[PDB]
Amino acid sequence: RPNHTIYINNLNEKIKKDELKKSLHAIFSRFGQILDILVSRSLKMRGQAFVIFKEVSSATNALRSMQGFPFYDKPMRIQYAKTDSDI
RNA sequence: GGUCACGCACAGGGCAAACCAUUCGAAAGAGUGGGACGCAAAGCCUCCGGCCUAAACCAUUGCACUCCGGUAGGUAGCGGGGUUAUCGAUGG
Ligand SMILES: [Mg+2]
Repeated sequence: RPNHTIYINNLNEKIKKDELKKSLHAIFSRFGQILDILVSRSLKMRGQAFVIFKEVSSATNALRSMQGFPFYDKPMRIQYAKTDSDI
């Protein structure tokens, strides 16, 4: 089931993409070296983030540690990605 | 002559990119002044397509690595279209 990338759901949509990335990095950088964080604000990709880790284990840690985490008021929803595509 | 096209000019000349100052804006961007990259409509209008912004309301819990809600604003110097205008190469 597990994956290098984690999928974050239910994020506050009123936050700029600019800031959101930086906030997600500060929160998640404590578990491993993030390769990149993908955040779009299109109709489909609103309130959503992909955080690609160095390791799957480091990605397994962040999921098991910050589930439901109150983040910009709203609680985070984390689950593994379905495909780990990209270099 | 006039009309409809056209730009190898000629006459009057016209406009003003970037950048800087200042104002407005949530932003894209616009206004004014300075300033010239260029432009035969780089005068003017968002009807159509593209692109840029996303503060407020509406909608949306959505798995991406083409990119895409409504909504409003912007770009006419991104295209198309519409409309008006100078000269007139023994010009077509
Ligand atoms: Mg001026």
